[PDB]
Amino acid sequence: TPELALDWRQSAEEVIVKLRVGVGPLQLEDVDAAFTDTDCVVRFAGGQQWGGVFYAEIKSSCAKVQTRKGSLLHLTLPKKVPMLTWPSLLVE
Repeated sequence: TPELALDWRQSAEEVIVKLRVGVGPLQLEDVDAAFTDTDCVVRFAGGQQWGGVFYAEIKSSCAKVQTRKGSLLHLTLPKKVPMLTWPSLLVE
């Protein structure tokens, strides 16, 4: 979680997005994440919104957790497609 920008990761295990909120007050709305059996949306309280797109399956990856508490917005995303090369970090 850098003090320069934002920390995210994708690994064979999980998609992590940690976003720092400078959008004034932190409200529960501060991540709007839409996850479908074939797609995903990550939304920041402002305009920092990311996602992914799948053709199939993902309702296990529809399982998502996000942390808010301060300056950190954290999505724990179960593995979408492990060892498979994605078109982009966020594909939406």
